[PDB]
Amino acid sequence: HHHHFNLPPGNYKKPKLLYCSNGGHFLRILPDGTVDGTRDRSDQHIQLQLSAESVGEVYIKSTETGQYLAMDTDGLLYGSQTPNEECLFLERLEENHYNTYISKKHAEKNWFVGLKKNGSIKRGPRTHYGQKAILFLPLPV
Repeated sequence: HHHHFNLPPGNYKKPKLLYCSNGGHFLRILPDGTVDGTRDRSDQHIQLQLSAESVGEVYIKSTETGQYLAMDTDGLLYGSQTPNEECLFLERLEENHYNTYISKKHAEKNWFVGLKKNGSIKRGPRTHYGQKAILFLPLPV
């Protein structure tokens, strides 16, 4: 625990869409395990269920495929078929408004879940505090 502990309000009772203000893309986990972002609100792979394993520590799962959002050893996001240490994220409030997700496994290096303006996933090392890429707003499905 070497990070602040400002947590977002709201809960995990219902699924959500993770909207990235950077380019206005929703986080998407495709059936093949590919992760990206899309602006198409009618997409069936943007509905995500978050669950708290510990206070502030969550899994982010696709309701359509059951895949878990995860970040690999080189900082790339991917969809995992089963839950593992690369699937846990530190969900925190940011700028008193947005939600950010830091890779628990790579928390010491501040690797965040993040989408570039063109909708492509940002690599762990390339993310950092202060970018719009890491800022999410969980919206109702």
